[PDB]
Amino acid sequence: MILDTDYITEDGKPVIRIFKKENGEFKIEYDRTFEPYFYALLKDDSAIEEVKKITAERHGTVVTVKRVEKVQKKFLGRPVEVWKLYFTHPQDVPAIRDKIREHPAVIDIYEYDIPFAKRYLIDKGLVPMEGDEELKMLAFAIATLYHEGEEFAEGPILMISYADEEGARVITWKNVDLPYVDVVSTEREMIKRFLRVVKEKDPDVLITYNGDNFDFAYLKKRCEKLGINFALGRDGSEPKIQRMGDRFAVEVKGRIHFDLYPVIRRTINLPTYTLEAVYEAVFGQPKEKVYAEEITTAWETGENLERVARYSMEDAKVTYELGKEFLPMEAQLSRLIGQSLWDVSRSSTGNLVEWFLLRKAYERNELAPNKPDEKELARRRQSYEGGYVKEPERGLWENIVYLDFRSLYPSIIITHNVSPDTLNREGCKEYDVAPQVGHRFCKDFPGFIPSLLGDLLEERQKIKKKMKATIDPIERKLLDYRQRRIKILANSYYGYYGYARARWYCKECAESVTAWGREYITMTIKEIEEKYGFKVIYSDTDGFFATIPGADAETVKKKAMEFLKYINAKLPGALELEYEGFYKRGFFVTKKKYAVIDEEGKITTRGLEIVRRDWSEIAKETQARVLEALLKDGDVEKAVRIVKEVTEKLSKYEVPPEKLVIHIQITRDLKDYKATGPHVAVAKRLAARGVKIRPGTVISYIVLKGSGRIGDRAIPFDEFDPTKHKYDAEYYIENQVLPAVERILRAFGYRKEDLR
DNA sequence: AATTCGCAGTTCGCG
DNA sequence: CGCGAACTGCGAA
Repeated sequence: MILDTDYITEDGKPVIRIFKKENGEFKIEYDRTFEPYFYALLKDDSAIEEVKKITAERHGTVVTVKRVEKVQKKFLGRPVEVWKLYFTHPQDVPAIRDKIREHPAVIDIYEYDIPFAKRYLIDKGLVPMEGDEELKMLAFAIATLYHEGEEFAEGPILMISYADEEGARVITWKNVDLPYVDVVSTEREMIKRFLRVVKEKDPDVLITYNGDNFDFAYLKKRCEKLGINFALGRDGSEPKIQRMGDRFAVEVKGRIHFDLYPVIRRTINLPTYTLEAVYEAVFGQPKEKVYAEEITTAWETGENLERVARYSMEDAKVTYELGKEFLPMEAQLSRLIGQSLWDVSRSSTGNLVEWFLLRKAYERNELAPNKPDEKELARRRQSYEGGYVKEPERGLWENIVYLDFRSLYPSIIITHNVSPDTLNREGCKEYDVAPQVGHRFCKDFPGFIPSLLGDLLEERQKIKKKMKATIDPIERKLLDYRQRRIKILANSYYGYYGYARARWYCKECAESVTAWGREYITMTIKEIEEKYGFKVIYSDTDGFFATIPGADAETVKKKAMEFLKYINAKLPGALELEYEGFYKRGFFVTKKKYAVIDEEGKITTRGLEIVRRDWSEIAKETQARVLEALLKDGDVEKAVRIVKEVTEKLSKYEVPPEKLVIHIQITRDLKDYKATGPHVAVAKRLAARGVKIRPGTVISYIVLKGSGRIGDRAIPFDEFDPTKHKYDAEYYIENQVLPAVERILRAFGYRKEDLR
């Protein structure tokens, strides 16, 4: 099993290192033969003698062009001829590529920005994370001494905790009477002891929660003060810290540093992303939080260090438990994309698709398009029409069926061969013509993207068949993860087409896809209304809710089945309308906001305040309780009673403040805000006392009595003291509870004042 | 750093 | 000095 690749430099030449885990044993394969290269396209071949002579400087060392070779590849499915330019060292290409491009005889250059080690995985057909290998895993966490107004890592680490399959332990340098605490005398001995534990356990994976941006940097700065060689790497090296523009990321060579924080943030939508919140969300059991002020107080008073140790022990143990949950999923993604678990677990959607496409393009001798420069990026910010959204017939409905397309956008890409290499390609026998926008797509041969999509959707079906017949539960679960990653990959091509930073950007493909989608969905609505008597209540992009007014449940279901038989004999290719479910009642609030209840009693809510992080729990919990009264019992008087009780509970100050918190994410540097909302105003108070407010930070505030602007009265919930602070019951009634229930109960005759 | 389509709370500036 | 626009955030698909 391949884990990662990198390269070192020996006597001026690059040496690829392949980190493997084969049959329980860690190994390093070296490859000294791979040469870095990019491609150039010339106005004329004789200019190759001119370009061969171009040189550059790499702080001191003079960079030349090692060797050139003419090659023939396809660019967008068309044959082209370029010059492959080899170099002795990978760091030669950034120092020289701009000089070769700026030549008047060089038209452009291609594949000039592929990192050497990832280039190696692609060119050599290697795939990380394949085969029967258990990785040994170890999670860890630190606890520090914090005082407000000090630099980063001015204060010592107090505890390093770790957990794996054999338990959890805490290393600390005061006496704590707990069986899982090991005591040493100094912070230096504690860090050294933790070095030894990692070197002794020799894990394949190190799991942190936000180690990319706190734990490793803290350890780095302490190890510098204390004079410690921080040698975590299997090759004896120190953690390698790398800037990914805004934040940081940390490699441990020979190991996989699995940081849960970017993984969880990309995988699940939660109101906050504290370790305690993530654990309760994934596992359903509470984790108590101990705050920095308590940790410092306990350390300097020496009182209640047991509580700090237990908190530290639990940090590692839930971090390990979350590692076990999410690592296999990310391993399959790494195996699917063809890049390291380290890389993919920190990659956006667009980067993931692109690395997939670069490997597939290599295997088909397709020269890759370039990322856009500034001129081209500007040109690319024209938008296009999206999915169809019917304005709903607002209110309460009985006996609803939801009908929709099985994978509308990938079905359109497959069926109509929507690809930039088929777009308006002249001289074919057969084309499909996108409605409204007019783009022609050749059908004589499968496009690059359509072919990959077809392969993907077919592999997913073989896996599902293989899961149902396989007898090995670990194989079945890995298979499950792989077909899930494939579904997500396949559903990413559409958005990638319209992504201006994409190498394979194609506004025409993307707007063709949505145009075909609007055609298919609206023709279907028209047919079910005019030929089958249905009333279509609401519809968004690829599906719609419908009923027969005044028909019983079993009529609606059967007439829907018949319509499906009718419409699917008219839908071309892979387009298929499916019976997704029957809902006994549904309430449609606005476009993109509704709730339905199925015959079993389960309620599904979309877009409503219930699903949002920036609404208080008391609002959400109250709206949810209203929706049960209506959907489940059809009981409007109960719904009104529920809201009357809640506004009174707030008015007499008996709602717990924990249900009053509002969560809003900071989305940028704070000086780039043109207008200061309440959450920006709280984040400015906090940042003015040394707390870091990078983008992605979730402000958790509560609104206090007094008045003026909401921002003048907002404080972090951590700062809320129920003996010097009174929350604004009028704000939570007039601006939170009633605004979420009013748009629903307006359908029965109630106004906000009948609800107080 | 996937897309467009959409709702709504806060704040501020203007007749 | 109420109101609309602007900014802002987070949803659906």
